[PDB]
Amino acid sequence: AGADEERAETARLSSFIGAIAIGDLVKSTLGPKGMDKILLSSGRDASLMVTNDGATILKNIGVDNPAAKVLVDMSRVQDDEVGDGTTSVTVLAAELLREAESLIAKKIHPQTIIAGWREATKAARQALLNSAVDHGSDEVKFRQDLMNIAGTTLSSKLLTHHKDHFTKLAVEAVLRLKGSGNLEAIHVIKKLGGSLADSYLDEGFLLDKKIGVNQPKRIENAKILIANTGKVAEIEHAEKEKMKEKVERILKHGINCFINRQLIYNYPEQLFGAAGVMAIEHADFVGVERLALVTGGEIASTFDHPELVKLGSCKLIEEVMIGEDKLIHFSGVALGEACTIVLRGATQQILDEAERSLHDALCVLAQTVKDSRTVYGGGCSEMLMAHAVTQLASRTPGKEAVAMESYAKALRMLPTIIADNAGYDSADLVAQLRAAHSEGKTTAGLDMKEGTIGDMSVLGITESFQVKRQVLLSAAEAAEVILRVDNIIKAAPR
Amino acid sequence: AGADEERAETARLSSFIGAIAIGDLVKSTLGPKGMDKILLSSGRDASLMVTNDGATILKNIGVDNPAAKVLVDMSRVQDDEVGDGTTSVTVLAAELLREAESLIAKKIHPQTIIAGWREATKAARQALLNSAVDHGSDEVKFRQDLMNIAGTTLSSKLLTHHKDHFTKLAVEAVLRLKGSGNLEAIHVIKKLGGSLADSYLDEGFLLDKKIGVNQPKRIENAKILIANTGMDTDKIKIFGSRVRVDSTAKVAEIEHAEKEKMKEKVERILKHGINCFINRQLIYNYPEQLFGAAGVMAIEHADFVGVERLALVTGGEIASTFDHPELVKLGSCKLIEEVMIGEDKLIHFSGVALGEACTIVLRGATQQILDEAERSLHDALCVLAQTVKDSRTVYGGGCSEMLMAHAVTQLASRTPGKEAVAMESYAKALRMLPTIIADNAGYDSADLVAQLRAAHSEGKTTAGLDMKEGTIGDMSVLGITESFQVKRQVLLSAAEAAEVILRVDNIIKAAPR
Amino acid sequence: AGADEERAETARLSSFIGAIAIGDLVKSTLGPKGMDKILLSSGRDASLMVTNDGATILKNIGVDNPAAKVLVDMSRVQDDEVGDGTTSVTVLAAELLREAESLIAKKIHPQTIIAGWREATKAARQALLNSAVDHGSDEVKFRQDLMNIAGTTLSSKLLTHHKDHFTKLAVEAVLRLKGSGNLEAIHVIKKLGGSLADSYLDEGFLLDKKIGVNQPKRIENAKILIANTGMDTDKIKIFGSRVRVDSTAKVAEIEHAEKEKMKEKVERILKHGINCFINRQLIYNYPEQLFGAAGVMAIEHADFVGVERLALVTGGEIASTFDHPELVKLGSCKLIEEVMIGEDKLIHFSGVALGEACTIVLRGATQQILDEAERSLHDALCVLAQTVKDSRTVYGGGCSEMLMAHAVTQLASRTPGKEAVAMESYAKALRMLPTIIADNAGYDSADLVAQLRAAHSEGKTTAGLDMKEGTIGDMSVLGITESFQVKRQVLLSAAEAAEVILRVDNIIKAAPR
Amino acid sequence: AGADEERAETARLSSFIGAIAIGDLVKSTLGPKGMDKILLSSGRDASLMVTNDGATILKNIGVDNPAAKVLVDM
Amino acid sequence: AGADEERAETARLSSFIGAIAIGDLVKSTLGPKGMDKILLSSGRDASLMVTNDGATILKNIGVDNPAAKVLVDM
Repeated sequence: AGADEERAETARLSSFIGAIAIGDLVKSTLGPKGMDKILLSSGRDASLMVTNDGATILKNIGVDNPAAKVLVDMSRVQDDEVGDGTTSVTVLAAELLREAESLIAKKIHPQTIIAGWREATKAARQALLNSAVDHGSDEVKFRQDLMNIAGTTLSSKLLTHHKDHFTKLAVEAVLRLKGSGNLEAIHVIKKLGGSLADSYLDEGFLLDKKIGVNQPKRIENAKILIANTGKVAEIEHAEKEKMKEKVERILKHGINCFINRQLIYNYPEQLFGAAGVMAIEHADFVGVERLALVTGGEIASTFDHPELVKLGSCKLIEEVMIGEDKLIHFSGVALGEACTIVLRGATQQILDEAERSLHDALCVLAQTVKDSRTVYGGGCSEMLMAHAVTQLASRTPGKEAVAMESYAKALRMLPTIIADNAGYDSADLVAQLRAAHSEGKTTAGLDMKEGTIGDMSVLGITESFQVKRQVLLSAAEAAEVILRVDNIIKAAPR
Repeated sequence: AGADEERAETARLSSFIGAIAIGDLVKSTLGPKGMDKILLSSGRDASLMVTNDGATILKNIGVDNPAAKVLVDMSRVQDDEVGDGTTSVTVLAAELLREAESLIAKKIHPQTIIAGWREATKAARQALLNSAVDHGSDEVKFRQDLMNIAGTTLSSKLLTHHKDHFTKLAVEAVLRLKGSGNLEAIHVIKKLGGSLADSYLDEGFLLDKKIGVNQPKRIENAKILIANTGMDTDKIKIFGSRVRVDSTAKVAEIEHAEKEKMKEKVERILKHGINCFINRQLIYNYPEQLFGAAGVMAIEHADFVGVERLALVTGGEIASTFDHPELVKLGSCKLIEEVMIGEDKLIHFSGVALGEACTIVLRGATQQILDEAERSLHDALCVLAQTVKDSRTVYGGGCSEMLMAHAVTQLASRTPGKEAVAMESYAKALRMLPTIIADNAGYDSADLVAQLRAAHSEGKTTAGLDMKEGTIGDMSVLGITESFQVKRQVLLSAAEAAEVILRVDNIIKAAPR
Repeated sequence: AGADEERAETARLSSFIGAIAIGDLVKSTLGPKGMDKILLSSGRDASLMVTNDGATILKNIGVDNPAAKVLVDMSRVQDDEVGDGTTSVTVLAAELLREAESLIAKKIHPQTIIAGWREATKAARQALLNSAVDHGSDEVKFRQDLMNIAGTTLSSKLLTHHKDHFTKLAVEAVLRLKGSGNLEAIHVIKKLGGSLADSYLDEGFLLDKKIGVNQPKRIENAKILIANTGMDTDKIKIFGSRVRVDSTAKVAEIEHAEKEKMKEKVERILKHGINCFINRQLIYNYPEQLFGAAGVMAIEHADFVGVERLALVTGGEIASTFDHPELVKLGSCKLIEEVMIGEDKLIHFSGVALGEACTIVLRGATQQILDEAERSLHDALCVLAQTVKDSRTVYGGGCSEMLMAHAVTQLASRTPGKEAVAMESYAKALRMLPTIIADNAGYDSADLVAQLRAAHSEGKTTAGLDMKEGTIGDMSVLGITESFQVKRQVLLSAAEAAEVILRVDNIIKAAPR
Repeated sequence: AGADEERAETARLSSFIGAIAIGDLVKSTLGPKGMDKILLSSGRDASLMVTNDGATILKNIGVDNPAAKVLVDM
Repeated sequence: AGADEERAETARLSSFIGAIAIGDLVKSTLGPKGMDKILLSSGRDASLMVTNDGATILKNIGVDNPAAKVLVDM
């Protein structure tokens, strides 16, 4: 069908509506008492994705007629170099649209106004390296390593009652991660729960498959094999020969485990159990890719593949009881370049937040190593910057000022949101918060447990420095695309 | 009783909409180059009324269901003791409501947020206590009679191409109006004729009526007679019925009786020397022939409002039945004549010895734009009276508003907890006025706000918004000033009811029904 | 009888909806941080009446189909024996209905639950001589006359800027009022002029009518005349007609007859020395000329209600036909004059020998809030009259409510069978009042409930809810107290009204007494 | 401050339309080859009025809501 | 079959409308302070393309009934 005629004010309006609908949903996602969102779609989606991470669910789908899919896409690039903390970039971009009504009031030309975004970009950078912060994050760091940003990032997530402990664990993972490679080979999965620790850290790669109930429970001094490839009587006999080749080569090596990214033939299965060797059927390729760098890998060919052409690391491979369920552990990698992170939880399918909380979590502290720079958490950064930015609008010659001042007041909502969900009155909170920040103590912040304000450093909360520099540059520009575009050329069968 | 149900959120919203709708119409009105709004209504008024005075049009009309009429009514009290200058008070109150949307995000206690009105008590302090206003305004005064505050009121008005001169004329009117004798008897009308002056100053009161084609053109040492009761005769309270009589002989006396009414009017009118008669209603035909021969000019259906002012003017009289002439009536005697003005014919009453009452006649092109002068003039009469004895003023063109805004921002953060949140919101309220003044001048509002703040911050209270310039300049050179009371009264009204109830800042919302 | 078919749960629902709808609107009203109210109507109401006094607005209108008007009607009965302080009785009755939802799960006999209210009679009785209160209220009094409860009634009202001063004035009025008769002859009129004091106390009665432009301005040793029959003479309900006269000559006699009515009025008016004449209805024109020369001030179409109070004031008189002068009329003599009060002119009657009847005049800033003062005075007068006779009052600010709640909690588990479930629920009802009082204050209600209970439990009766502070404080310094009978009657009344709601099949409209 | 309202650009159009309508009717009137115009309207006029002079015809009638009559009077 | 009927002067309008529709999107783009636009579409398109070049975006698509594609082609 052909239709959907919109121009000037109406076209702008479609942009306006997309921003307002998203902001309300992302609005309670910022701060300690964030709300759990669960979202499902038919087909290949699967089942359980319950999303507390605003960036993850938005990126995955593009369900309806209004245009906003592209703005959403932009947040992930931010995510790769830093992302989260709490999802605030979309909210700030959305609130900018409200002033668009005032743009018609200005009744001249919208283009003159958008130059403010460039200026906003400068505003972003002049809100970065001036108006100091923590100056910590020395490296490794026994106490400031975490119990920090993750606690605040986790704050938006309900599981904080036992999860805040989990959060502390995540920086240990980054300490090993830092070095020779980059942000690579990190795999983490939730395993519901039933322990105070709520997580065990694996010295190596995590896997979840089983050949069958029969077979040896444990393997030691394990060699790992990964394979790319999966007179009538003599034909039957020939099958025995495949069995024979597999066993003869296997015993000399001492093979303790076999993993293959595809269907496995039944005959060899009987052999592995008697030998004392555990095999994996249809293991995910991605897990293997991570594993090859870790174990020194090998060359995956035909059955010539064992012995020297393949390298097998030998610390400990076992199936262990994790709180309740069984999960396979590949561990003790000599290289140390790549590692695996394991976490658990209370279990209300809100625990699944950890599946994507973690996606934000993974990038933030890995980043922390690289930055050697961080900022105070609990919204400490936001109030300080807000006090400084209000002055800044007049500081600029013009054009820059109008957009910069509106931007400045935007920061006010974040402190409000952090304590709003906290179970305390936002109004009392916002006023008291500013007095401590304006005073000159950067350590002062939102003490959510307290219900008032306190020393953020004592609590132990800091945010990656990159989250603040990139987010500010990214937010203004992500916001600019929807306001600057009046009339999006299309055709909408739907 | 009945209809229109609103509570909490929805009710707050109705207040919200009323403030935003009024702000846009008043928005074009403020500052040295404003815009004209022209209104036409049905069933109770004659035609197109155009007002550049926000106060004048608002008092007259309650157009629709949303609430705004009560806020509007209050501005009039402001006029009686100060008023006008430029209409800025309504704008400050409206912008207060915008912050309310950000309050729902907080979702708990607007009242806790509200810490600001006590903080805004500060506005009563900071806005109109720092900066030395004005002082002397001696008396009569040669040069300082005008070319200052009246001009600013008018500059915001479009007619300034020629009306700046008109404003200058108005203080001359106030000089005669100063002293002892009350603020009364000032009459002004506009004439459809173009001239450079665009206005004429009369020595007395102007009226537009004539006896008829016959009668003397001009009278001197005139005696003025005003009667409450009409000249018409016949019915009386009891008819006496319509009679028939015993022969043609007695019907004659009835006609004769009519002659007697004619007789009384001339016989004692002559002793007085009566030169002019003014009656507010229908006039009987018989006297009309008599007046022409006598040399007396009478006015048929004279407007009552003109009459009451006229009595103050000539010392007045007691108006009753035909006994009213001679001593019971007092008549001033300089010159009464009918004089053609530009094109139309008008009758001029002048030379009143008492001097308390005077009249101003405006002249113009014949455009709707011309009707603008009527709106500006009303504004001017009120402005000058207040300026002369208030002995206090503030720098105009938004100079006052930017300064206070800088000061109020400091107040936020300085106060510790609870107190800070509303005080900043109150503070941003000053920012929209700078925007309102720039937008109507055709200059980019965004660019203007940034450059404006830097000059005010520096400390020159004189510097403000110059619309002709498109940027910022020295307000004092322009001669743009606002009276102290206009600014002072509004801040208390905004922070009056606001204080004590929900005792603090971010008001109103609905209550019962 | 029988038309509206609603049964059991649906019938209950109509009662249920009426209580919740009224509770939210009245909720703002109860504490020192209350709010004013705006109302809109069509159908002979002509203007918006601002009323935060819950009793006044509820009585005036029966807005919709669900029943509540009879429940509403009853609160006035409370009003003559006290009525105010702050509204609250309606809220408590409403709060009981919401837990009825848990009673459908219970699914038994609504009436069995009702035994709680008979139990509540015990609560009513033991809430008496349990609270611990103030004594005193001697008579007249030195410094406890006010700055107390009237101020609290006012605090819930938006007017408490200028107004709290007005309240202070009201006790002076009550001091003259004491004796046997309780509330006769008390009148209040709003003034539109501006004064910081905002009120003037008249020693007599205030009207607002004038004879005409002429007549002496001031009268001394005044004699007062009141006539039932009008000065006008002619038609009656049997018509003279519009008569027939034979030759015009005889129409003259009718004119002469008019003169005779004038003659009677002047001849005996003079002997008395008549200084003022008050007539409730239309006045005939002929006497009007007479009164001016005589030196007598008369009032045309005086309102009858004003006259009746005035009669008690003067000493009374027998009103009949023109024979009415001298002894059949009793005139009080002090001072009768028309005095301009800063703006709109009024006539002031003063110096009453009786002293029982008095008039209070209010002045203000000039707004909707000013009309509010009329609303506030009505509440102020009633409280003080009650305070002297009761000789007992209780601590305000919800101090009374928390103390009783602590005591009632013990009672529920201790009592036998059906009594236990009933008594426990009644006890929790008291808890909501602390929450409502705190919420309008500007401070957190949740925090407030816990802190409140700890101080009351301890044994300090003085301690209560402090709304401006947001925490618990000492009520006695504040000056908020409630009349002792307000609490006695509410306790007994609340239980009886709630009890009948579940029982009755349908609700609809008013008829009892 | 309201009545029949149109704002800025729409408001401009009402004045804009009145001028274009008058210009075409009057253009044929001018010079050696100008032509006579006749008007007919309902109620309170009669029937055919012909006015060569542009001023005489405009003054006589205020045909519709859009503004132009004040311009015409001058 | 038959829905929209156009002749001579209105035909000019359909042609007129195409020029105004294109001009608003293009004008923002012109000069040192221009803007970027994103188009979704469906079928034989990998993902939304965002084009600053007026020429590139117009060549790639022929969205509707009014005639403008040929003007674009040149």
